[PDB]
Amino acid sequence: FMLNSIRYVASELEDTLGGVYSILSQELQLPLVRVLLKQLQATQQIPELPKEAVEPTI
Amino acid sequence: YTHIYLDEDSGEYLRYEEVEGMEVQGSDGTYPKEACPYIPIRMVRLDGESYGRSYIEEYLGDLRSLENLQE
Amino acid sequence: KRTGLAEDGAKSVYERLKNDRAPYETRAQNCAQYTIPSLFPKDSDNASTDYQTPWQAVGARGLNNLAS
Amino acid sequence: RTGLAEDGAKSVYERLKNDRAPYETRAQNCAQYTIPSLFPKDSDNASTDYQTPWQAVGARGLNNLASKLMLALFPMQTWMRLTISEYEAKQLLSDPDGLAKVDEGLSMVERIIMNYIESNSYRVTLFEALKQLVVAGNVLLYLPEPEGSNYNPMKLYRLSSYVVQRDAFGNVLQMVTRDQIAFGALPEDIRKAVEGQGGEKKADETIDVYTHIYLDEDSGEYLRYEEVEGMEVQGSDGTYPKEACPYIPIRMVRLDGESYGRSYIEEYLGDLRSLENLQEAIVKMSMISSKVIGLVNPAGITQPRRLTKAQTGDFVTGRPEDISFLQLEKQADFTVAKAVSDAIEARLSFAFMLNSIRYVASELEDTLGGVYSILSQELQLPLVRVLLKQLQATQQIPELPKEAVEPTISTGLEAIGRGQDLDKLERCVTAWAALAPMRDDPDINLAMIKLRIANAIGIDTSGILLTEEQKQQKMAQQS
Repeated sequence: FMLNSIRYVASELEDTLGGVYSILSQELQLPLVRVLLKQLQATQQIPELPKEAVEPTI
Repeated sequence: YTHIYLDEDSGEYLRYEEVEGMEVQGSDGTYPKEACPYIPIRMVRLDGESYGRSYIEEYLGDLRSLENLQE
Repeated sequence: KRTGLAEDGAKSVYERLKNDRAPYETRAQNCAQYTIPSLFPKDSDNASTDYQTPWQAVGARGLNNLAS
Repeated sequence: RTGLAEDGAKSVYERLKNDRAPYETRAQNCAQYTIPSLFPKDSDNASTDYQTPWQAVGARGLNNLASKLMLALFPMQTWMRLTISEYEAKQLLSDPDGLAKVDEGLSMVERIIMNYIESNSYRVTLFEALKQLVVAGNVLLYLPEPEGSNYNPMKLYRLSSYVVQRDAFGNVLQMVTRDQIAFGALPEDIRKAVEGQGGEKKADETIDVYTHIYLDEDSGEYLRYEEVEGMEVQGSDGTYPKEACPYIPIRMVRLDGESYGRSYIEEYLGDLRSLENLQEAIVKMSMISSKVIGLVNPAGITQPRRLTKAQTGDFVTGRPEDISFLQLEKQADFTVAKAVSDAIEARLSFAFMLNSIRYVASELEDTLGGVYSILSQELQLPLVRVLLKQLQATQQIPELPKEAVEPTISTGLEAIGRGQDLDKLERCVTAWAALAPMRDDPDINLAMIKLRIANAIGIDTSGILLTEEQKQQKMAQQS
């Protein structure tokens, strides 16, 4: 449970111990960033004029 | 009750709200297959199973034994 | 008027699928009971219910630490 | 189809599933002794409880190995290098500035590969594949053809979903992948195909789709098609070269003859068995110890009724010796069991790197099991050989050098950080920084010394250092 332990508490600590925390980075983070976008984009809170690419989210 | 499902044809998710028997005409939103604002989550994904398998699920035996000893 | 997967109705599909959700609810209830029990109470559980604290008391700390 | 395909995808998959059984059984055993939920059985489904292992060290080691290999094979820094094979492009090149521009273009291609890998969430799928490899070394990673910019992560195929056929050399490949996609979500072509083959399919019932690729009986490449029910789908008729096949079967430990398998923890399965048995015995002895029984001697005078029906204090008639409690006398056996368990845990931890970038590879991670160099030819290169060609098929990394083939040398250890070129360049530049006080030293020739030390370092100074002709023409131009 990591009782006997940003970037060191992540890609390490909460990685070698905890199996995969990257499944919550593709199941919780990306989906939220992809809904916040297109929602803030349907409303006039972020610019909407890519016309170059689709600007992927990592 | 809010129910969203795949379009039987080559379509996107169809969303509607049912309160009591009949739906509400006001709620007829349709969302793309990509930007679905409901976002079901799963911690440990297993093929076949629709969801579940918490992290503490596979340490439940240790908790059982430790709690028995401490009791 | 609704097409496939929705002709019967939201209530009916929810009732049908709730039976397939039972094992996950039971395992979640067990995990909650051995860790902090108040997190995932049973459907019947309501006010006037006392959540006996686990003896081990390491599950609660581990859950809190993982969440943090 | 004919030539390894006349019978059909379903028939060949069923035939080859019998040769997959031993690997599945060994994988299931390894999963059971480590985290059991990782590799569930086919019969196993929801409503099944995975009894957690007693030893609880195989799971730790599995997680550590997966994380370490993922931090070594696929790191944050570029893990592949595009080489140019100098002296093959020099002959058809104007001045070393051209070579530097070619290297810059290769670096840009590497950066774009980084961008594509990170944008499609390849890291999660790679980590899952790596963990599956450690528990049961075999995974098939299908890379769909890019379509626009929408992310298309590789669809990981566990052992239970695919089969492979290999000859002694492994040259012969016949890979069949089974995927259960329910009608209503079936790709349009497959949806119409299944509807045409039969009548109406319920949106809930699962539909089995088989994708089979085989060597062309003649001097041909791999032939790919998708079969849903008896007859294939006219839409799927792709043909792929034997080099750039987007399915990329993986194996952790290769043994000649065997088509695949031999997970890493297979050889340590006996130690896991012994540790689990010892830990189970210890836990059960502890549970025995937990129970408390009051042994009262009949020959005594103490009566437990007056003991129970008495508050704190409340002097009672009796003798302390009469009341005794049962105890687990098995102590020395406990000590020897603990010693053996500690020894087994220590050896396993050394084997799983629990008792431990380049120090996370070369040393540690490539010394506690040499699999960082066998999985750099099975997972790293095949992925960069398919990712580059697809991204060339679309207009994302246009290549038109006409000089070399720009070979990929992923080979992490070889090119972890773009190779040891920055170190050589900084060392030679620092050396050239010296000798400045002795410029007014007519006895020595600065250029000779500089070139000699550059040769000693082995670095290429075709353009960095101006030769006699270059110096003379520069002086003439300056005038």
